[PDB]
Amino acid sequence: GRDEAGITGTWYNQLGSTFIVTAGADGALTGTYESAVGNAESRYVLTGRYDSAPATDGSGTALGWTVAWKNNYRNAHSATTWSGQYVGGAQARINTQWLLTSGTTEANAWASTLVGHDTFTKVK
Amino acid sequence: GRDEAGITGTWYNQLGSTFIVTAGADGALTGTYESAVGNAESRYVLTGRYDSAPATDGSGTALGWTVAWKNNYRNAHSATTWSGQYVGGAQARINTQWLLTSGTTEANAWASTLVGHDTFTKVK
Amino acid sequence: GRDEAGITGTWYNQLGSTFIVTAGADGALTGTYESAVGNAESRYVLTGRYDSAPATDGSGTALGWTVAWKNNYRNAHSATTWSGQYVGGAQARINTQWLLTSGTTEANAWASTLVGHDTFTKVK
Amino acid sequence: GRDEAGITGTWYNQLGSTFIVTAGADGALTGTYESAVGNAESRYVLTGRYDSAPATDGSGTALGWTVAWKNNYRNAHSATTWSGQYVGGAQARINTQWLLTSGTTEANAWASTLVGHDTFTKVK
Ligand SMILES: O=C(CCCC[C@@H]1SC[C@@H]2NC(=O)N[C@@H]21)NCCN(Cc1ccccn1)Cc1ccccn1
Ligand SMILES: O=C(CCCC[C@@H]1SC[C@@H]2NC(=O)N[C@@H]21)NCCN(Cc1ccccn1)Cc1ccccn1
Ligand SMILES: O=C(CCCC[C@@H]1SC[C@@H]2NC(=O)N[C@@H]21)NCCN(Cc1ccccn1)Cc1ccccn1
Ligand SMILES: O=C(CCCC[C@@H]1SC[C@@H]2NC(=O)N[C@@H]21)NCCN(Cc1ccccn1)Cc1ccccn1
Ligand SMILES: [Cu+2]
Ligand SMILES: [Cu+2]
Ligand SMILES: [Cu+2]
Ligand SMILES: [Cu+2]
Ligand SMILES: [Cu+2]
Ligand SMILES: [Cu+2]
Ligand SMILES: [Cu+2]
Ligand SMILES: [Cu+2]
Ligand SMILES: [Cu+2]
Ligand SMILES: [Cu+2]
Ligand SMILES: [Cu+2]
Ligand SMILES: [Cu+2]
Repeated sequence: GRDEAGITGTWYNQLGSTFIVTAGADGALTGTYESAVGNAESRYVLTGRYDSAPATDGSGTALGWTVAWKNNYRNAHSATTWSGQYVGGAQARINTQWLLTSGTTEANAWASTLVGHDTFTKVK
Repeated sequence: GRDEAGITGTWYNQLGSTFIVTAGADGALTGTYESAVGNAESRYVLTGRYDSAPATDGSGTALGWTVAWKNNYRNAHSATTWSGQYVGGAQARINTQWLLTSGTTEANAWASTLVGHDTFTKVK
Repeated sequence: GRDEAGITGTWYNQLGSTFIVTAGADGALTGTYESAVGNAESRYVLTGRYDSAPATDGSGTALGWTVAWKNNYRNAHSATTWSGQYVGGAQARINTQWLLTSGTTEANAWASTLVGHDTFTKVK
Repeated sequence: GRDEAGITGTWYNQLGSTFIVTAGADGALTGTYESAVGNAESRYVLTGRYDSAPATDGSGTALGWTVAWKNNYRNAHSATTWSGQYVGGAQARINTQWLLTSGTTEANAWASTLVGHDTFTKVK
């Protein structure tokens, strides 16, 4: 992976959540997520994918991952996906948008999905 | 997994894309995705998560998954995440919204992400 | 407006909501919206814009509009924007995605915005 | 309008775009938008709505607006809607998410809509 070492590690977003990830040579993302907000406590499993051979023209590295909000402590009957790009450098960043879908009845499905944006950095 | 057997299998969306998934007892989703549209050919690896203990009140089962659009044939320097819910029954469905992020330069990052919605069924 | 007459009128979405709109020659959209779901009763003012000189290559006509969910009956302290395209023909459609933002405290702002998709037709 | 005076004026986002708006007592937003990026030059008409009687519990004020990207100079056959909330104070802000839909053929409609997020301030 061209950015395998740049992506692997601990990241933090603007909410104070902690994203712990390992980037595999094959494009895999594996790790844990701890949300500072919402119906969440402690760590949750995450899995995702990244472009392991990104362009060399200065572009970011596309990636995404999922958390289902069930662990041994809580189950919020919901899943978030983050879709974004890694941008390397002295101030490396992962800039994302996300979709949080909750399980709902059919009558409430129109209101099942929140959208937002998180920026992750190696400090904070 | 309460819906492990309902989710595992081959699904098709309204574009004619093919989503092949296995739901594990631990909440994992693993499989392949073949898109009928865009800069894509043949199968791509996917990974994701689902709620393996959903509510029993008639609500759907939250889930999500990621594809990075690199395989042995092509690399579109992009990743899609689908966030949604599985709804079981004689006409089972997976209803999703998705975010497709491309690696971009910083100057083009404002236009990095497409959004849309796919519905998957067991027929088509 | 090339599609002024095609857009003006009463439309209905998959939820049973009623979208009453007038397209002006200058690109304006004006009318009322009645939602069949959520914290809403009776009609709300809407305003928006459309491309009054669309491409002639078979493409749809881009448009968007806003409703703030305050009227003489209720105030849900929220606003929805629909962004989409009009597609003319015997089965005319307006295909949209939407963002529903609620006023929140700063601590809850991460969960302020719902996303979804509505399809409007001239029948239903 | 409770925030009529707070909203009316000139705002700037993180891209350097200029949002000039008047908030009416009736909930209307009217003004012009100038984008620093994309297929845009000079000012475009905008219209939208805001909650003219927001909650008094510290919550933001919900609002939204639309620009169709046609003016006397250019027509990009597209429309953006911004959905967000105004947050008053010494560092007032309008925090938004947006959907940019382009007119497309049916075959390309899956890729018609970009999503992003802009923050507007009274300085910059
Ligand atoms: O809260 C969660 C799980 C944790 C999500 C944290 C998000 S992920 C994106 C963002 N980035 C982060 O680092 N943290 C946050 N899921 C339900 C969200 N519900 C609302 C909500 C908001 C705040 C508090 C409680 N509920 C929805 C709901 C739908 C139906 C019934 C009930 N509730
Ligand atoms: O096309 C892909 C990969 C395949 C995506 C298929 C999607 S996933 C959601 C939806 N559901 C499906 O089953 N299929 C589709 N990624 C790039 C999208 N580009 C546009 C695009 C659209 C159509 C054709 C070519 N390009 C973006 C781009 C950003 C910068 C430079 C260049 N291109
Ligand atoms: O319900 C509304 C106004 C009507 C929206 C109808 C939408 S517009 C898109 C879609 N298309 C339609 O035709 N109808 C619907 N706004 C608040 C949404 N709240 C959830 C909600 C969902 C269901 C019932 C009550 N609340 C949010 C909330 C955030 C904080 C506190 C409290 N509530
Ligand atoms: O560029 C525009 C109009 C200006 C949008 C500025 C946005 S609004 C949200 C954000 N906030 C701002 O202040 N500025 C920006 N519309 C087309 C976007 N196209 C891509 C694009 C991106 C960059 C340059 C040219 N094209 C799409 C396209 C779809 C089919 C064919 C062709 N093109
Ligand atoms: Cu909740
Ligand atoms: Cu390349
Ligand atoms: Cu972003
Ligand atoms: Cu492309
Ligand atoms: Cu439960
Ligand atoms: Cu949907
Ligand atoms: Cu509500
Ligand atoms: Cu043209
Ligand atoms: Cu759509
Ligand atoms: Cu363009
Ligand atoms: Cu109130
Ligand atoms: Cu935001």
